[PDB]
Amino acid sequence: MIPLTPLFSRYKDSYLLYSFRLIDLLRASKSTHLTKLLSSQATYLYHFACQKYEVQQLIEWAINASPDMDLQQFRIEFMDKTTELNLRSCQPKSFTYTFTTIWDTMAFLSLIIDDMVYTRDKSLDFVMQQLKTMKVLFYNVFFILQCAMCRDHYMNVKGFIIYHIELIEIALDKEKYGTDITFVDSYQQETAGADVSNNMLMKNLMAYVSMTFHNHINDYKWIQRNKKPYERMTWGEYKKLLNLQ
Amino acid sequence: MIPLTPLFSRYKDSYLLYSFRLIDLLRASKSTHLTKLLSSQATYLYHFACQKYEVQQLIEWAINASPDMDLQQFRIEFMDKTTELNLRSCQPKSFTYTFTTIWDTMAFLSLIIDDMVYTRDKSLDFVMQQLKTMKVLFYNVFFILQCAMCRDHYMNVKGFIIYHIELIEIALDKEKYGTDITFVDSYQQETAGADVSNNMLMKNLMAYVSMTFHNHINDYKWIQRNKKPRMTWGEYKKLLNL
Ligand SMILES: Cc1cc2nc3c(=O)[nH]c(=O)nc-3n(C[C@H](O)[C@H](O)[C@H](O)COP(=O)(O)OP(=O)(O)OC[C@H]3O[C@@H](n4cnc5c(N)ncnc54)[C@H](O)[C@@H]3O)c2cc1C
Ligand SMILES: Cc1cc2nc3c(=O)[nH]c(=O)nc-3n(C[C@H](O)[C@H](O)[C@H](O)COP(=O)(O)OP(=O)(O)OC[C@H]3O[C@@H](n4cnc5c(N)ncnc54)[C@H](O)[C@@H]3O)c2cc1C
Repeated sequence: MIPLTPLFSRYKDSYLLYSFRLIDLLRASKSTHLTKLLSSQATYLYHFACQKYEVQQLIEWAINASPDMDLQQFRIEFMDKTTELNLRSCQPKSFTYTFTTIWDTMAFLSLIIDDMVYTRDKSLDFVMQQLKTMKVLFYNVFFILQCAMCRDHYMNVKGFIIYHIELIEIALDKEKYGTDITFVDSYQQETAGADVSNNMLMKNLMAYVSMTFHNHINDYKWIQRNKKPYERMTWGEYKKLLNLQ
Repeated sequence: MIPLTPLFSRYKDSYLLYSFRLIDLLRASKSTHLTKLLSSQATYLYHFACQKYEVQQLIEWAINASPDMDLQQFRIEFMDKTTELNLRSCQPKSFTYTFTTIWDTMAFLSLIIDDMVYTRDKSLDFVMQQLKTMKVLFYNVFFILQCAMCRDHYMNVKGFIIYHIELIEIALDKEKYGTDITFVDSYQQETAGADVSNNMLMKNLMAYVSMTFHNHINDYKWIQRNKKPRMTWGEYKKLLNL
């Protein structure tokens, strides 16, 4: 499992805040299509929180919650409902919602993907069905906060993340057909390999993808705001921060 | 600019065929939104082929061409309209439309990007606006042929390409601010470099990206088809003289 770290503790909390604000939309959904999308997203999101039937109850309760409540009201009723459904574990400890709330949620999901691929068993079908759900979650990241330019940017470049999930998928698919997964420690080793029958995969790939992608957005926003850009996050510091080995 | 090789000639020809089939959609478009999008991709596409006013006439002609012509008929009048607008250059020499037609278009566009950044002049605003247009183009590739699964997949992973276009923009943005672009022979030195004062960018980045991506889709399709099972950068550079 994932190394219990201060940073990973925030991630898990922003992840619950994220899931909470997501089901809050359900009341106000103005399309059957978005209602379906929200409820699967939330169901999936809780499906990775470290009982499905109590979660169905929570989701169904959110669908029917009054559209005339404000968010603080929804919050209080949410707290009772998770209390009543023995889902106190879903209750966020902090409700201040920001960009970091989203970054953490994405980082948390990435760590769970690496962990699944680490702790797999030759259940290989299982992890490949999980990864497909992961693709659906990353494809449909809601901002909830307003940042129209963040939404347009993310819909341009989110294939970067989803591309690396498909790599893992291709790696596991090979391990089904006989070539085992060789784990390497650098992204350069991994890409150098796929430029040939090898099956090399970078250890903690998605964490690295997560970190790189976060750095990419922050580099680019200096183009967007038009200014001259000062301490970027690096894979080394990140592994230390998360006790990734 | 681009090494004239046999393979590049086919890319050029598929590029036109792709452009031809796209403007044929305009007459049948079922929304203002698709109409605006098609006519803009078309205008952009011709803008990268080697006058703008005569391309506007062509596209305006496509917009009003009768929705009741079949496509063979549309081809006849396109061949006349281009002949009349001195756009014989935009005439495809082959109309056999296939996945390869699409691959070649994407490959062609990638080569244009790599070429503009190579033949740049420290006109940095010019190429930085051309790349934005390139982003819209890769975001909006129509399959035209019918492959629902293909549209779904490409809509999923297309940001992989677009991401590397942004890298180039981050690269030319740094070169405008005093750190020069250091060109580099491998993807690996590029990615390792950003993980640290530096402005390294791999030579023929988009050709490599185009080739890796093409490989990715074909690897992944043995998952989708549920079956048991490749072009390499070295062979690719030889075939194109990069
Ligand atoms: C999907 C998404 C898309 C976005 N698109 C845009 C956009 O297009 N234009 C725009 O102006 N803003 C965009 N943003 C917001 C932007 O990326 C920053 O969050 C914003 O600039 C706020 O600045 P910050 O430094 O306070 O946040 P951040 O720099 O993101 O810091 C938040 C936390 O994350 C940690 N962190 C910082 N960098 C990294 C890193 N590389 N890797 C891992 N952890 C890191 C830090 O510990 C910090 O605690 C986007 C955010 C998200 C989640
Ligand atoms: C954006 C896009 C998305 C697609 N998504 C799917 C999908 O999801 N599922 C599916 O089943 N099919 C998909 N396809 C079609 C698929 O990739 C192939 O074109 C199709 O399977 C036919 O295979 P082929 O071997 O005959 O042609 P291809 O393998 O596509 O090759 C056609 C030509 O391109 C050259 N070529 C081959 N590989 C490369 C490479 N790595 N780099 C550069 N040139 C190369 C070859 O010289 C060949 O002549 C997609 C195509 C495109 C353009």
